[PDB]
Amino acid sequence: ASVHGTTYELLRRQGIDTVFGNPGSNELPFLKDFPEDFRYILALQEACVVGIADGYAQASRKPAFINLHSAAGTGNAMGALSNAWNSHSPLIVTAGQQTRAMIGVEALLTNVDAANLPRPLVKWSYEPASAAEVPHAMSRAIHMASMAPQGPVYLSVPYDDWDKDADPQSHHLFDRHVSSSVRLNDQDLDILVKALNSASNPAIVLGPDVDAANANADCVMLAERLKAPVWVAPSAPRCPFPTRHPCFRGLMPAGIAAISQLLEGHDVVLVIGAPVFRYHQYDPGQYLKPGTRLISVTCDPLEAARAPMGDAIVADIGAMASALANLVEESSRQLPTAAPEPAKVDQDAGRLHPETVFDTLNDMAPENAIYLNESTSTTAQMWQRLNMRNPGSYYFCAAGGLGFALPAAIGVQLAEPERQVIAVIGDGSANYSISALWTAAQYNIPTIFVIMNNGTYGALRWFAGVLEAENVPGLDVPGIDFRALAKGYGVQALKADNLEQLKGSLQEALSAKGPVLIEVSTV
Amino acid sequence: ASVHGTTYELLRRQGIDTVFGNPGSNELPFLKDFPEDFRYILALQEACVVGIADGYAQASRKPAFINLHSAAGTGNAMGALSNAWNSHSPLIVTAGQQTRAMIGVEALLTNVDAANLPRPLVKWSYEPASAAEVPHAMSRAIHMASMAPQGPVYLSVPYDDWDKDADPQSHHLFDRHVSSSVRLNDQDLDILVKALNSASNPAIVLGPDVDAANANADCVMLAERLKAPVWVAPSAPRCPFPTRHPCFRGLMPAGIAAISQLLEGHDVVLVIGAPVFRYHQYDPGQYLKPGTRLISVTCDPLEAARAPMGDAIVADIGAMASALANLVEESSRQLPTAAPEPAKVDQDAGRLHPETVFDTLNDMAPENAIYLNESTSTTAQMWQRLNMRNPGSYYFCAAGGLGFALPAAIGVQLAEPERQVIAVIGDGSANYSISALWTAAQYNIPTIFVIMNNGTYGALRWFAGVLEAENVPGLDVPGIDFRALAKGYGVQALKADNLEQLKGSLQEALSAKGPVLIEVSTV
Amino acid sequence: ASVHGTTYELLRRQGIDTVFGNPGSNELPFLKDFPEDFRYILALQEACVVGIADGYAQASRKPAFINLHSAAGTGNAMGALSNAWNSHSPLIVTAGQQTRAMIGVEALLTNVDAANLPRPLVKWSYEPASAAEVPHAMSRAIHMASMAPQGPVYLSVPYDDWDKDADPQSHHLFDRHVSSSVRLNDQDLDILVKALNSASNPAIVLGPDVDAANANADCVMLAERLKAPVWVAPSAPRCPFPTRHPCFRGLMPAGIAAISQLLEGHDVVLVIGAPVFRYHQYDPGQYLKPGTRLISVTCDPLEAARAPMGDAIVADIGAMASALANLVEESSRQLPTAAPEPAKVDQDAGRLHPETVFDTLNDMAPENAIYLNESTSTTAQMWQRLNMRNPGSYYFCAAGGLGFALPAAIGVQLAEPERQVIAVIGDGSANYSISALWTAAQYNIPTIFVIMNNGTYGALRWFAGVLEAENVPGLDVPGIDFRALAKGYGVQALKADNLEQLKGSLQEALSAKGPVLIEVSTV
Ligand SMILES: COP(=O)(O)[C@@](O)(c1ccccc1)c1sc(CCOP(=O)(O)OP(=O)(O)O)c(C)[n+]1Cc1cnc(C)nc1N
Ligand SMILES: COP(=O)(O)[C@@](O)(c1ccccc1)c1sc(CCOP(=O)(O)OP(=O)(O)O)c(C)[n+]1Cc1cnc(C)nc1N
Ligand SMILES: COP(=O)(O)[C@@](O)(c1ccccc1)c1sc(CCOP(=O)(O)OP(=O)(O)O)c(C)[n+]1Cc1cnc(C)nc1N
Ligand SMILES: COP(=O)(O)[C@@](O)(c1ccccc1)c1sc(CCOP(=O)(O)OP(=O)(O)O)c(C)[n+]1Cc1cnc(C)nc1N
Ligand SMILES: [Cl-]
Ligand SMILES: [Cl-]
Ligand SMILES: [Cl-]
Ligand SMILES: [Cl-]
Ligand SMILES: [Cl-]
Ligand SMILES: [Cl-]
Ligand SMILES: [Cl-]
Ligand SMILES: [Cl-]
Ligand SMILES: [Mg+2]
Ligand SMILES: [Mg+2]
Ligand SMILES: [Mg+2]
Repeated sequence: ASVHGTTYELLRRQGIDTVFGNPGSNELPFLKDFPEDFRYILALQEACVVGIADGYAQASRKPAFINLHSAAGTGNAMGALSNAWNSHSPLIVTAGQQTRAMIGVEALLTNVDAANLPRPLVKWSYEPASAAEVPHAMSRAIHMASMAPQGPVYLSVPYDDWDKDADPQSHHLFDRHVSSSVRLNDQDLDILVKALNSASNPAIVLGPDVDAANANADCVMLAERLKAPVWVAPSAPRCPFPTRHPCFRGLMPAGIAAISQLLEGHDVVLVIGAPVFRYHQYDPGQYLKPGTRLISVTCDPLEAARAPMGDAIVADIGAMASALANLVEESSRQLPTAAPEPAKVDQDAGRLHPETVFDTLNDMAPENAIYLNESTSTTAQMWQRLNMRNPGSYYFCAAGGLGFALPAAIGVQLAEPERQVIAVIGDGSANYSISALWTAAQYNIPTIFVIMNNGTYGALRWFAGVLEAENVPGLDVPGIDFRALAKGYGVQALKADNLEQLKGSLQEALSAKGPVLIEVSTV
Repeated sequence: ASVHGTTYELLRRQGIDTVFGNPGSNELPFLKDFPEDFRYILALQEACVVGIADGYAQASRKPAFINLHSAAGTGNAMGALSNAWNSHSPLIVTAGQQTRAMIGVEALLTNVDAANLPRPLVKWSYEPASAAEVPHAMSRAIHMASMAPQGPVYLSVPYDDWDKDADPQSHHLFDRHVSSSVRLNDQDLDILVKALNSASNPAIVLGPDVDAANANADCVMLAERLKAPVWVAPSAPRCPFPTRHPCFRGLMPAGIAAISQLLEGHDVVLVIGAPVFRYHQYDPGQYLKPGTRLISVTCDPLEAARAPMGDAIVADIGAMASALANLVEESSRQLPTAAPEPAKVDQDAGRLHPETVFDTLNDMAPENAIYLNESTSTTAQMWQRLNMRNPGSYYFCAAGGLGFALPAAIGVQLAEPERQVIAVIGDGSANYSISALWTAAQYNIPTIFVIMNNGTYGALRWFAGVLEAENVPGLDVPGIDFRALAKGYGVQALKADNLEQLKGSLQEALSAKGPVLIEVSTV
Repeated sequence: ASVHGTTYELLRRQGIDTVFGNPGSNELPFLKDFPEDFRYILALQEACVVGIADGYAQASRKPAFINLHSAAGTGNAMGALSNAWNSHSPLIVTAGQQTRAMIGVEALLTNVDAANLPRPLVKWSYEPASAAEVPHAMSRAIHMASMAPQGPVYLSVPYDDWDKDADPQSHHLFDRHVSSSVRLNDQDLDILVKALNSASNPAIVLGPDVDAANANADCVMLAERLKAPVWVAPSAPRCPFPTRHPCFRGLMPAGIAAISQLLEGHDVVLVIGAPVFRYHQYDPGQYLKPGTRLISVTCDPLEAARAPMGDAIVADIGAMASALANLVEESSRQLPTAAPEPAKVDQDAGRLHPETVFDTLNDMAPENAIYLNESTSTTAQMWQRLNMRNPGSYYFCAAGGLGFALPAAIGVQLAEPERQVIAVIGDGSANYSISALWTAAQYNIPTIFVIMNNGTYGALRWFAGVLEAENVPGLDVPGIDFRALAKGYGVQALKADNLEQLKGSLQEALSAKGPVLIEVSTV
């Protein structure tokens, strides 16, 4: 059989049925004769292609397959890959290379030194030494992306390889099963369980890999048994816990001193599925105060190595959460009391306070809604004001790279057709990957986009005021008409200049059969 | 406290008491005021430094710490690093850099682009952005080297850093424990156990990570329960099984077709602690024959991803071996019958056949001897003729890089003072790291070196003959006097030109209190 | 024709007729049927292979060709590559790779991520995408090594490529001529000349690229016209000026403040063929004093970019030196007076002072001898006491990496059979590449090796004393018998324990027909 035929049989046998892409000449011999059991999803720029695939992979909890054009396409997507690395997203990134005969002379569209291009943002990066090796290299890419800690991988394939004969022993690849569903040995697990059973004032901190594992319900059982307060680790890419459960204490601020203060007085802090810790602002102080010991369970050896404090165990988050939740004793301590509901801030008949926007969303959205956040000055308020009861309900750029939420919302909605997706995106952030709107229109993927228009890079003004940095250029973004941009890409465009208009426009968007953008005038 | 003082406290708290090194100006601020509870082991060239450390780490089953001089020192050791990568050896390699004030002008002894120098032969490679970061970077190095899959790491440190002030919060680093002692979840382990119990004709294949884990006894119990034959995987860097146990079937030849023929008729093949597979010669054919299913247990995701056939599980070898050995049923089939003794080859009163040398070592050496092999044309006969009953009894260059066994034998002997080390090394292989002899002399480490002098690169001549490659230059190495080389570096020098001389020289070497080299005249 | 045939034709047409190597299986298909118009020079370890080739290239002023074994062989040579980078040595380094069909499974002897292995120490590094590309890739390597600034390059070739068919269009590669023999345009060159003519007290500083270009005599003319003192730039790899010419002022100390003080009072300083500057010790101060302007002519953009002061011109050193020498006016100022003769140090009938050794060599050696220096505590005295009248008379490790001079002296002697080579090497330095001696014995290359045995790493003890660094381990190297090491590799061994013995052994060595090692007992 041909390399083309063998590779599509490997893909289907490993459960792949969708290709996310932006095409070019070096990819045509791969894409021709596209099989009837696969679908292709086009986007207009490569940051958007990768963002869409990333949201699909995160929500589906399975690998996503991507096809890009040589160095130009790969390079246009490297900001997107920065986020995917931080979220442990299982992305199989393929890129077409020039014919083997013209690589040496560096013809136009030759990807020079191709395996080095995406580094350091990938787990594995490779160009095969021969056409017959291509199916084996694809098998390696599928398993490197899928094994814990999951992450993006890169395969460059010369366009002349596809029509050649495959290795006849390639069939052994098709049904390979590789497992990393492992947990701590019985003896040492009993030691950890004893340490939790005897803690006087335990606390729990959960990160994005809990939600990726669907370990949310087991972490609820664990926190109930231990009667422990639960926080989400800073700069949170996902939501790992029901936000109105009595044990929940919210999003930790991303500062050294702020976190040591929250943890003071807790004798044992158990961190599950997070780096220790993803700080942001510089807030110098102690990493931990006297009398607190920390124990981290992580799927990633790089996270375990770099923590400046505590013990660590490297294992699968699903397997570990389930074991712990079923082994710990039921403590007779008092259950934590729920956090108070947020205050309703004053709102006049003019521009909307962000707080008003989140309270309105919470009143009106379905219980199984999925939110995405790229409104960078309003994140603390968002986490306080949205009740998220289910897994897979929140996504935020994992490496802080803007251009994620708009495309990712489209892929999430494709993966979860029965759950309404609502992306809350700032006016500055919207521009980075604006062309992704076209894919939602073309494939009728009914995502709702809420644009928070305050006229400025708000979060930057705030950091500057703090730093006392004066006379800084480039902080304001006046003169962008988001309803016209939505029209430009075929997406229905509504406005909200006051509270009554926000309520009406949201009612309509919830009832719509296609995607909808709402431009909100914010203070 | 200084960066110097903090760093030596981190090392001691993590169990390190020995520095393997070759010094220079950029390392003087690290090495000054050397602590009285540490020991420094000097070698005369950097391939020797790293080989010594590598044998010490493999035999001790714990990390080894190395200090080299900038780019020149690091570069001289990069062949050594190739072996260490393939053996999963936990090596912490440090190198001194120029003072930060002269890095930019590229003064003499500046390590340019330092973190890139040792790649791709290391798990992690780094240069800190400030002096106060040095202790944290050293903690990351220690844990990255020690976590499964174990391996070498690299840290570059500007010489002006050591006298600067350390951060008081570095104390949290000292007692961090990180575990990767994990096994497959109960539900999936029970499925595996059922498959082994149901097999009609199972076989087992063991690799070097069994011996690294001290899982040898558990594998013996597993084989006895399943009544299964046991092979060692090809290109073997270590010995994972007692070589005269009735189940033992020997070293697999390092060829695709050869291995599929051996495994014919076996319905389930369980591989533990090996790559699938480390082939050498090109022996094209089937990876497996029909009706053989393969299941691999490996500590290395890179091995699991690249296997061209079978299922895989990524976990700790010690943990998985113990669990399987204790859970499988006792089979009603008959135990394999032991391999017969090899035949004695005819030997006259002149130059020694390799077979005679191995039979003589087997008759005379202690039952707890430790052997090293770098006699490249005689490996199959070595494996047939030495009875190795105990763990930690054999080492061979894991990446096939010559210059390993001579220095490594010195490090193994330093780690295991109560077990006699005997290194069997070819005349060509002896020269790559010849200056290592000095270190055995200076520290009185009583390794025995058996030089197999056939006058040639024998393995190469054999390869050329198979390919019928004619008129190849550089295959012979006449005119080396190994007794004079030994005297040059202060090591006692004996000869063996016939069988009676060999028996006499071996008896003496076994009785000796210092290192001894024996130059053997072989056919 | 085959790739093998076409590649050897390209090599001979581009003037290459010697292969320096250490062989293995991945290289057998390249080395078989070795052509009658080529010669193979074998060395026992790869640091030695590359050092031999490096001395040969430097003395011959032409590229040298190297063949190594996969990653193990390449890695063993990377300290040698560090020096070659700093000396701008035109080295074409080839390494054999596994067959294409087993690269993906990572069989033994697979060079993983091969092109990244030697970085950052090479100008260009590559693995071809097909067998037919191999001749074009070799043509790229040859020209990249030879173009200004010259330097080392790396090519990895799968062993199955050689027997494959070459493209007939590869014939266009054979006679390609590439020139970088350029100089500054006439208008700007006239501006530079007027500045030199108008200077009241000019000085000149020369570096190794003057000697590589054979620009030495043009620099003498320039100095005589301008009536200018001449210094050699610090950490000098070569000698660019006659050491007893009246303008010569000697080797500059490798310190920032030392150099600005030497140049004080000179209104214009012209640097030719050196980095600005290769400092070593940290000697902080002014880069230049206020009344001094500096102008650098260099063949390397990396040198021009990193200079912390002065104007620069990037051009060919031969072409620029000739132009300047013939355009400048004859000044009416006084020619500098010659440095006085060094004083004779007191010497008893016991161990030799280094000064005595150099005075004796100067008295007895031919006027066209070639010296190599790896006696690291004696360099300043060597430069004062040896009259070197001719080009190509001195070599010193360009990156400070020990293990250069012993092999390089063999390659220089191979390149210049009618000039006596005398390598002055310390007892510590001798061990790094000791096995190189065998190549001098086997090919009867009559280098004289003078071992300076002071029992210690002397330069390190000096550096430690300056730092007041105490309790430093590893500074002494007792117990090495260099006459026995010489005998081990077949090289005649003489001793010199006092002045009368030194005079005798030198007279003998000068008369010898093979290589000779003299072990000198120094203070
Ligand atoms: C035959 O087309 P190719 O050789 O594939 C292409 O690479 C190309 C480049 C330069 C000149 C001609 C074609 C082209 S041309 C091309 C179509 C552009 O269409 P557009 O509507 O702009 O003009 P036209 O073709 O209708 O006149 C694409 C998508 N590509 C691939 C591509 C994808 N993504 C990125 C970032 N860069 C790329 N070059
Ligand atoms: C203080 O802000 P920072 O720490 O600089 C920023 O990096 C950031 C990231 C994540 C969370 C909060 C801030 C942010 S936030 C930010 C402004 C986004 O403005 P937007 O109008 O979307 O929301 P808001 O701030 O008004 O509520 C920018 C430009 N950046 C820098 C940036 C630039 N270009 C790209 C591709 N990614 C980036 N992150
Ligand atoms: C003050 O010495 P440094 O600045 O450390 C050194 O790098 C050096 C280099 C060039 C000139 C002067 C010193 C030197 S000089 C040196 C000692 C050589 O001793 P040797 O006995 O050869 O001569 P001497 O000093 O007694 O006259 C060493 C080990 N080093 C470090 C070093 C270690 N390993 C390797 C591969 N290369 C190296 N250069
Ligand atoms: C068929 O041999 P190959 O596949 O070429 C070789 O790589 C090898 C490795 C492991 C096992 C068997 C052979 C071998 S075996 C070998 C000869 C060693 O001769 P020695 O005299 O030590 O033993 P013998 O063969 O006579 O019994 C060489 C030079 N190589 C290549 C080589 C060169 N330089 C360095 C740094 N490392 C290397 N491995
Ligand atoms: Cl267990
Ligand atoms: Cl809707
Ligand atoms: Cl490298
Ligand atoms: Cl379990
Ligand atoms: Cl003994
Ligand atoms: Cl490569
Ligand atoms: Cl001109
Ligand atoms: Cl002579
Ligand atoms: Mg804004
Ligand atoms: Mg031999
Ligand atoms: Mg010395």
